Amino acid sequence: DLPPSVDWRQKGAVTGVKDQGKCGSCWAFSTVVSVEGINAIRTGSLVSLSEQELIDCDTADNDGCQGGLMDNAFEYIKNNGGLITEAAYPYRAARGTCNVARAAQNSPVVVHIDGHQDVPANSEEDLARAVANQPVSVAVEASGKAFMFYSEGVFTGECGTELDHGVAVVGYGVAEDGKAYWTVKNSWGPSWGEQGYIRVEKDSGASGGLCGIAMEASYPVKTY
Repeated sequence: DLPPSVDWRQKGAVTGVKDQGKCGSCWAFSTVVSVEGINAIRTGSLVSLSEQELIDCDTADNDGCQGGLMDNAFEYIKNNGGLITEAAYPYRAARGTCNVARAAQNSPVVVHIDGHQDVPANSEEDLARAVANQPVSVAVEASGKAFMFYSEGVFTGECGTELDHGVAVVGYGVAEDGKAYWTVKNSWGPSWGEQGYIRVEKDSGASGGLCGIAMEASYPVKTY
């Protein structure tokens, strides 16, 4: 049965909040949250990974600062020997030549994944049980005024489903007023929302989840 509450931050499986800056690299940050998460859960070691590697090297279908998809990124990580650490390949907020090879010369630490799994489309229920096991990458509509200027509390709307931003759900719970919510780690810096996080109403009336949060969710698989 599903736990009534989940917070991977408290379990040491979530790194600090970052700021993607002007670069449209939300997809890379979302991907990293999920990979950092499953690696911590499987090894007990929380390591900060390189969103920059995805931006520079995962170029087959993803398009650097112009956008991308988390599932395409998971595939890249699976087929290209994992993801290197942040320290080895720091974020530049701009796309540059893929240089992880020489970067790994002096900094070899990487995290591997076996692949990824998609949460059945529009299922907040399936999303809940995926979250109960690990952080999950999701897409939402974040261009709306309400979302953009959110500061605190359980975000109830207003927002549609014009998916344009990739983030990650690191947990879920119920507010004191009885409202269920998803704990979403954003990449707009720690001064936005609740220390960089936004609690999006969970199990709302919206078929695919508020802001379309359950429309295109996926997570990485890792075992050993």
